[PDB]
Amino acid sequence: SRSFIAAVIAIGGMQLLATMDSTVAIVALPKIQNELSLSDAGRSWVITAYVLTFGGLMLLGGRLGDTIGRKRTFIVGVALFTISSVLCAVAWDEATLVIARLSQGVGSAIASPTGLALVATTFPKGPARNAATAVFAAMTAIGSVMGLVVGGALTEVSWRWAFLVNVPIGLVMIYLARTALRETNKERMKLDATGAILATLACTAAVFAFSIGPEKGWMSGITIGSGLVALAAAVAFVIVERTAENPVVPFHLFRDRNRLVTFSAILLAGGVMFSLTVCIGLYVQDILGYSALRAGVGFIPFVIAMGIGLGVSSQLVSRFSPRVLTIGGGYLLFGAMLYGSFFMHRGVPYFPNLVMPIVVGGIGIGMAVVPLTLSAIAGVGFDQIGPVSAIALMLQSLGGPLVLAVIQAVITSRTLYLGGTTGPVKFMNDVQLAALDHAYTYGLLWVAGAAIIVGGMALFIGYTPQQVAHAQ
Amino acid sequence: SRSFIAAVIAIGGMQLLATMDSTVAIVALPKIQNELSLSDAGRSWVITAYVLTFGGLMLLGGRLGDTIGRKRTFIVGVALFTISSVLCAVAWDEATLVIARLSQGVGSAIASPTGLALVATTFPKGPARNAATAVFAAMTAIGSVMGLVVGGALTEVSWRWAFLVNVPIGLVMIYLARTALRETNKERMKLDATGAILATLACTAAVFAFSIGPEKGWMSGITIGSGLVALAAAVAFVIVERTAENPVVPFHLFRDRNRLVTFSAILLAGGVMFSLTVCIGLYVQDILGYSALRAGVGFIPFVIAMGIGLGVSSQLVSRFSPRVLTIGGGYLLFGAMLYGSFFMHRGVPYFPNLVMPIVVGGIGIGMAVVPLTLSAIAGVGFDQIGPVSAIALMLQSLGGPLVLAVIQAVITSRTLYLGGTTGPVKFMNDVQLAALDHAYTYGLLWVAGAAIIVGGMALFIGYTPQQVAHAQ
Ligand SMILES: CC/C=C/C/C=C\C/C=C\CCCCCCCC(=O)OC[C@H](COP(=O)(O)O)OC(=O)CCCCCCCCCCCCCCCCCC
Ligand SMILES: CC/C=C/C/C=C\C/C=C\CCCCCCCC(=O)OC[C@H](COP(=O)(O)O)OC(=O)CCCCCCCCCCCCCCCCCC
Ligand SMILES: CCCCCCCCCCCCC(=O)O[C@@H](COC(=O)CCCCCCCCCCC)COP(=O)(O)O
Repeated sequence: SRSFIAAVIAIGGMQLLATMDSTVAIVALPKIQNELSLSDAGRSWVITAYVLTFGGLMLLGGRLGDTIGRKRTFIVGVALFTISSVLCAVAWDEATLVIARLSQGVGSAIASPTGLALVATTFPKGPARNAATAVFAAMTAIGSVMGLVVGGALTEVSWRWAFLVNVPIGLVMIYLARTALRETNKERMKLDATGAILATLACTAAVFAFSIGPEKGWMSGITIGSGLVALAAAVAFVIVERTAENPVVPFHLFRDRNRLVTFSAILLAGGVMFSLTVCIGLYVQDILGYSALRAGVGFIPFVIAMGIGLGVSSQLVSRFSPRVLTIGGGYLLFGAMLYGSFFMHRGVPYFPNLVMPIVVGGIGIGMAVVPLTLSAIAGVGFDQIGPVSAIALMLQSLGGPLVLAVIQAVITSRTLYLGGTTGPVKFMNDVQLAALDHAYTYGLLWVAGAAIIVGGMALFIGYTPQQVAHAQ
Repeated sequence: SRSFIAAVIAIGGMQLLATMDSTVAIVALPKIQNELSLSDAGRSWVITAYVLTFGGLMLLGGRLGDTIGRKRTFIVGVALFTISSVLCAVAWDEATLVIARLSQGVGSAIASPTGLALVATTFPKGPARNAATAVFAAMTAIGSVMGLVVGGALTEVSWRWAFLVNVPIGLVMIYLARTALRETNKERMKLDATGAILATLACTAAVFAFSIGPEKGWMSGITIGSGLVALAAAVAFVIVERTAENPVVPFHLFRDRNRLVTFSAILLAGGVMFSLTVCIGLYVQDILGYSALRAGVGFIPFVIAMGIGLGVSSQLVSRFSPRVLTIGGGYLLFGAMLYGSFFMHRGVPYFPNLVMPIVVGGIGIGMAVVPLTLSAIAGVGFDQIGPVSAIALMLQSLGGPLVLAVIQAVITSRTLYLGGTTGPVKFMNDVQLAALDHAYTYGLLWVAGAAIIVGGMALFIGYTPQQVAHAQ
C-alpha cells in the first residue's frame, strides 16, 4: 500500500512543483522589480523566459523518454528544475535571473511530458490507473493553492526566500522517484533529430512572437519575422514528418474521430479553467480587497471539493461513459458560475455567497477532469504514448492564454462602456470600482458560455467504459 | 374569500378523482383477479375498459359543454363517475366490472376537459387565473399520492372498499360545484354530429389497436383492420372539418409557431412525467422492497415540494417569461434525475438518498408546470376554449405511453444484457436483481435525455408575460 502511494506522489510531483513555482513567481513580481531595478520590459521578460523554453522544448521532451528512459528523464528534469530554482534564488542581476528562468523552463519541459506517460505506463488499465489519474489531477490544484499561501506569507521578508521553497520539495520527489519506480529496460529507439529541431524552432518562434506582439506592437518588424520563421518551420516539419522513422508527432493517430474530439475538448476546457483561475484571483484580490494570504487560505475549500469530486469520479468511471460524467460535472460548474455571476458585488460576506459556488464548482471540475484524462491516453500503445502525452499537455497549456485574452478584452470593453478607467486599481473611486466589478461579473457569463460550448463539443466522444477504465 | 377557495377546489375535484381512481385500480389488480377468477386477458381488460372510453370521447366532451352548459356538463360527468364507482364495488362477474369501468371512463371523459375550460372562463386573466392554475396542477399530484396511500392501507381486507372511497369525495365536489360555480347564460351553439362521430370512431379504434397490438401481435388481422379503420376515420374527419359550422377541432388556430411549439412541449413533457412516475413506482416496490403504504407515505415530500414550486411560480409568472421559468424548473429536475441515476442502488438509506432528489425534482416540476399550462389557454376566446382544452388534455394523456414503451424496452434490453431474466421478481436471485437495479438506473438516463430534448424544443416559445399573466 505504501509503494502505490510513493509511486503516485513521485509521478505527480512535477505538476505541483511547476504550478507552485508559477504562482509564486506571479505573486512576488513587484518586489523583484523594486529590488533588482527592472523596467516594464524586464518585468515581463522575467515571466516570459520560463514559458519560452517550457513551450519550446515539450515535444522533444515527450519523445526523449523512449531514447533515454522515462525514469531517468524524469529524474534529470526534476534535478535541473531544482538546481535552476537555487540559481534563481541566488541571482544578483537581470541577466542571471533570465538565464535561471530559462533553465527552469528547460527542466520543466523535459520532466512534465514524462509524468503523464509514466502514469499511463506504470499502472495497467483498471482501478490503478483511475486512482493515479485522480492523484495526478489533484496535485495541480494543491500546488496552486500552496503557491498562493507561500507567496502571501513570505511577502514581508524577501522574494529570494520564496524561490528556495522548491529546493526541499523537489529533492523529496527525486528520492521517491529513485525508490518506488522501476525500470523495464526496454529496447532504446533512435531519436528523430530533424523533426525535433524543426518542432522546437517552430514552437519557440511562435511563443516569442505571441509574447512580443502586445509589448512592441504587432507587425512591427520583430513580430513579422518571428511569424515567418514559425510558419516556415511548421511547414518544413509537416513535410519532413511524412517519411521519418519514430515520428515526433504521429499524425495517423489523429484520424480517429474520438481522439480529435477529445483533444479539442481538452484544449478548450484547459482554456476555460485558466480563465476562471486568473479572473477569480484578480477579482478577489482587487475588488474584494483580500490580500494574497487571505485568498490562499480561503481557496482551500476548493481543494477539498475537488478532491471529493475526483474521488467520486474515479469510482464512477467504471460504469458510466466519459461523456455522461463530463455532462454531470458541467451541470454543477454551470450552476455555480451562474450563481456567482448574478449574486456577487463588493461588500458581500464571505461564507454565504463565496464558499458555496467555489465548493460546487470544485466538485463539478473534479467530476469532469478524470474521464477526460482517461480518454486522452486510451488505445495508444507503448510506442506512441510519449508523443500523445506531450501533445495533450501542450494543448492544455496552450488553450489558456487564448481564451484569457478574449475574456480580458471583453472585461476591458465593458469597463470602458460603463464609465471606468484604465489606470491602476488603487487610483480609482467608488463609481469606477463599481464599473470594474460589473465588468468582471459580466465576463463570468462569457466564461459560462465557453463552458457550454465545451459540453456541446464533449457530447460527441463515444468512448465506452470498457475501453478506458476496464482491465482486460 | 371562501368563494374562491370553493370554486378552485370544485374545479380541481375531477382531476383528483380521476388520478386517485387510476392509482387505486392499478394497485388492487391481483385481488380482483383472485376473487373474480380472471385470466391475464381479464386483468388487461379491466384497465383497458376505462382507457378506451376515456380516450374515445375526449374530443366530443370538449365541445359538448358549449351546446349544453359547462356547469351542467361538469356536474353530469362527476355524477356519472360517482354512480359508476358505486356500481364497480357491487360486481359479481367480469361483464359487470367491465361495463362499470366503461361507464366510469365515459363520465371521466365528459367531465375532465371541462375543468380546464372552467379554469379559463371562470377567473379573468391575472393573479386569479394563476392561483387557479396552481391549485389545478396541485390537486392532480395530491390525488395520485392519496390514492396510492389509500390503496396500500385499504386493500388488506377487500378490494371492493377501495372503489367506495370515491363516493364521498364525488358528492362533496358536486355540492361545491353546485354552490360555488355560476351559470354563463351564453347563447347555445350547434353540435357538429358528423365530426364528433368520426373523431370518436377514430380515437376508439386507435386506442383499441394500440392496446391489442402487444398481446396478439403486430401481424394480426384484427390489429391491422383496427388501424386501417382508425386511419380512414381520421382522414374522413379531417375532410369534414374543412367546412363545419362549429368544428370539433379548429385546425386554423394552430397556424401560430407559439401554439404549435407549446403543444409539442406539452406532449413530450406529459410523456416524461408519466415515465418518471411509473419507473419510480416500479423501482420502489420492486427493488427497494417498500410496500404500497410505505411508498405512499414516503412520496408526501414530493407533494410538499411541488406545492412550494407552484406557489413560487404563480407569483413569478408576472415578471418573467414562461421560457425562463420552464428552463429553470427543467434544470432543477435534470439535476435531480442525474443525482438519482449516479448514486442509487439497493441498500441505500432513505433519508440522505431519496428525499433530496425527490424534493428537488418536485420543486422543478412545480416551477415548470404553471407557465406551460398558462400558455396553453392563452388568446383563444370563449367560443374556442373548449376544443383547445380538450386537445391539451388529449396530448398530455397520449404522450405518456409513447415514451413509457421506449423506456421499458430499454430497461428490458439491458436487464437481459447484464445476465438478468424475464419473469416474476419474487423468484430471481441476487445477480438478476442487481441486473434490474442497473437497468432502472440506466433508463433514468434516457428519461433525462428526453427532458433535455423537451427543453431544447421549449426554447422556442416566444410568449411574453403580458400576454399570459397580466390582467386587462
Ligand atoms: C482542465 C482540463 C484538463 C484536462 C486534462 C486533459 C489531459 C491531460 C493534461 C493534463 C492533466 C493534468 C492537469 C489536470 C487538472 C487541470 C485543472 C486543474 O486542476 O487546475 C487547477 C488550477 C491550476 O491550473 P490552471 O487553471 O492554471 O490550468 O488551480 C486552481 O484551480 C487554483 C484555485 C482556483 C480558485 C477558483 C476556482 C473556482 C471554481 C468554481 C467557479 C466559481 C465561480 C463563481 C465564484 C465567484 C466569481 C466572482 C467573479
Ligand atoms: C406535465 C406537463 C404538462 C403540463 C400541463 C399541460 C396542459 C394542461 C393539462 C393539465 C394540467 C394539470 C396537470 C399538471 C400536472 C401533471 C403532472 C403531475 O403533477 O403528475 C403527478 C403524478 C400523477 O399524474 P401523472 O404523472 O400520472 O399524469 O404523480 C406523481 O408524480 C407522484 C410522485 C411520483 C414521483 C415523481 C417525481 C420524482 C422526482 C425525482 C426524480 C428522480 C428520483 C430518482 C430516485 C431513484 C430512481 C431509480 C430508478
Ligand atoms: C415537466 C418537465 C419539464 C422539463 C423541462 C426541461 C427543460 C430543460 C432543462 C435543462 C436540460 C439539461 C441541461 O441543462 O443540460 C446541459 C447541462 O450541461 C451543461 O450545461 C454543459 C456544461 C459543460 C461543461 C464542460 C466542462 C466541465 C469541466 C471544465 C473544467 C475541466 C447540457 O446541454 P447540452 O450542452 O445541449 O447537451
